[PDB]
Parts: sequence; C-alpha cells; structure tokens
Amino acid sequence: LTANLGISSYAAKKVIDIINTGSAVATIIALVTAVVGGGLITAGIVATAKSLIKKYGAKYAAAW
Repeated sequence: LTANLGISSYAAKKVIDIINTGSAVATIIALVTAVVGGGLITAGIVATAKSLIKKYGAKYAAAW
C-alpha cells in the first residue's frame, strides 16, 4: 500500500485495519477514503489489498 499509493506506514496500517474489518468493497472504499483523505484507495486497491492480506498477510499489504 505504502509503495503503490505513496502513503505513510501509519496510513497503510490504518488502511489495513479497514480493509480487514470491512466486508463489502464499496463499504471499505468509503471508509478508507474517509481515513486517508484521498480517493487513492479505490475498488481495485481494496480488492487487491484484501487478497494480498489473505495470501501474504496484513503486514505485506501495508508495505505494498
């Protein structure tokens, strides 16, 4: 997340919590956008990020 979005690790970890907690993609997008203050985390980012945390893990996606 940090690498692709160009955000801090703080924000990335925050995104992680949201993508981890939220279920519906649209629901997550709205929450992440509210937290990071940018429309950077789109459906594509959400879908990818949750899939990365599934395989590689939360900490992986944080770096991604």
